[PDB]
Amino acid sequence: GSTEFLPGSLIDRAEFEAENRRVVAEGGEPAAGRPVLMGITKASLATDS
Repeated sequence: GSTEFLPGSLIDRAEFEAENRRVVAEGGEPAAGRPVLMGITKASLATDS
């Protein structure tokens, strides 16, 4: 919608819920998301550093 996200990506739950609460509080749009399961190499190669 209007949450500044690319549909198909993998984002953290904390950031996702923070963005969903921030956006609806001012403009209003809920993004969609289903839980996912990853490996131990894709979780290690997708860190924030």
